[PDB]
Amino acid sequence: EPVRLAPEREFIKSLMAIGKRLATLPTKEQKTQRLISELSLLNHKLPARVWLPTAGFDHHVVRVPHTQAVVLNSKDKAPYLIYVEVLECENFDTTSVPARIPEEPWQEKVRRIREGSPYGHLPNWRLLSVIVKCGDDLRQELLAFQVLKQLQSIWEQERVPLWIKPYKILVISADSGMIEPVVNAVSIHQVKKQSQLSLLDYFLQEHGSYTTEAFLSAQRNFVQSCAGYCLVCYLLQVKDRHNGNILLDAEGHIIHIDFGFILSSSPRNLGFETSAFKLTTEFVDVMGGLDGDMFNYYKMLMLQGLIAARKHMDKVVQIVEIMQQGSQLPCFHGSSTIRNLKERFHMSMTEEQLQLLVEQMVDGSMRSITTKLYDGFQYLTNGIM
Ligand SMILES: [Mg+2]
Repeated sequence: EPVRLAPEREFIKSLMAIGKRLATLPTKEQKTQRLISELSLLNHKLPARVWLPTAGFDHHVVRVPHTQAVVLNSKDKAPYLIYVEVLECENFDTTSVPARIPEEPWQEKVRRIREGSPYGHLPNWRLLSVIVKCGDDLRQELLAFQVLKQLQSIWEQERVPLWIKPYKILVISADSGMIEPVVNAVSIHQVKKQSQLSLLDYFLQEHGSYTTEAFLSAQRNFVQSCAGYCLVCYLLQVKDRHNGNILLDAEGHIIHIDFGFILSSSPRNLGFETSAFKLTTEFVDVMGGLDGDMFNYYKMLMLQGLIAARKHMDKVVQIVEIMQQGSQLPCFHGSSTIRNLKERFHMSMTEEQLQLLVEQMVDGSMRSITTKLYDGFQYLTNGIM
């Protein structure tokens, strides 16, 4: 029997249809209750010869634990997060559909679902997640995803140990799609709110003291991820960066999410910023302060990462142009979007000039640091300090 597409279509469309019925309800509480009923229905039809395209490995969907889903706000087109149980197979075109079996860290959720699930005992059992957004255009997020993948490939090609975490995007319709969330990480906001610690203090408690391998490793990951996302934010002009859309994983990396405002997305800021990526006192303290080795490493990585990116600029630029041809999104605004993008690769600069540029940009990213208001007055008065 050949792989049929109608089952998959109807599966994807059922997840979308569920959102339309959620949209009829005013409050999260009510949407949540509705969602539980909806997912129960879904399981009548499972297991089936259907898949989550975001898995990136062959598998069949066996179960959607109806109690574990989450509505994410009270908006008219409110997204919802589902957990989806699958059984991995090697060969999908030749594997038959699994037989049915009768009836807050990620790690905890994986544990509780596995124990409640009739399939949880299977060695090929895997839990995936998706956020279904049945009334949002994700083509900009998809563009970002594509650019991030390309930069990752570039940095690997050029042996630059920058670290980012692209997260998978599916564009369904013009104003609908799905996202695989980054699961093994919590927002900085929440890390701070719960622990009531500074990031430095959190690392010292969570990983270890200054002389521990664990601290040094976490610090390295933080620096490598900060540098990666600094270049991402600059090249793509990602806006709206706050502690709610920066996550921290258990290894010490940061992960930026929600690339809503990118490139020429309105509104433009009026504060002469090079980037919306800002390097706070808290961040710098993690890196051992302004004259730390790890801060110097951060600036070296930014230089090498930018050297690498411009060496392969066309690969990045093509992705953007293809998207711009294919559709007219908010992030585009005629020829200038591409022009401005190309200029941010600084093709005309020598490496000495790039290094001076990186010092300037890094200094720029720290403008909001309180010390900077204190010790900047030589630029605003005839005093030399
Ligand atoms: Mg002066």
